[PDB]
Amino acid sequence: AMGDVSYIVDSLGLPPFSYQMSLLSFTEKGPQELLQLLSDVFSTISPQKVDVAKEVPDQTADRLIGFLKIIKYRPNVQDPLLFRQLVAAGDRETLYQILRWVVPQAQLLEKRAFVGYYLSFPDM
Ligand SMILES: [Ta]
Ligand SMILES: [Ta]
Ligand SMILES: [Ta]
Ligand SMILES: [Ta]
Repeated sequence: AMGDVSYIVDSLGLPPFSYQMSLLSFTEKGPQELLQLLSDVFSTISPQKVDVAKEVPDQTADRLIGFLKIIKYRPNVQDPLLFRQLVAAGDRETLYQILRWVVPQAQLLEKRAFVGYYLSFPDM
């Protein structure tokens, strides 16, 4: 829905993205553009650039589902395999749901992933 679009879009305009996406440009994205977007959101967070077109949508799904389980995403759909297949087809509602949950908190998620990564910045 629309509150979700403007939420995702406003959050992409903040760090760690700082990227200006128009409300329309976002809504004009099909399944594959959305999977790519989720893929790029994850790549921005954990310091892994992937072109989803060099994947088949099932392994793209598995790869992004893997990332989401680590960070404890509770899908609306409570059937793991229904989720798998909805992610793989790039279902719009499902993807808006993930993006709405994931994109806000990217700042917090990036910080935690960055932690202990560099020699100069131990976990201490
Ligand atoms: Ta950043
Ligand atoms: Ta980075
Ligand atoms: Ta980064
Ligand atoms: Ta820590």
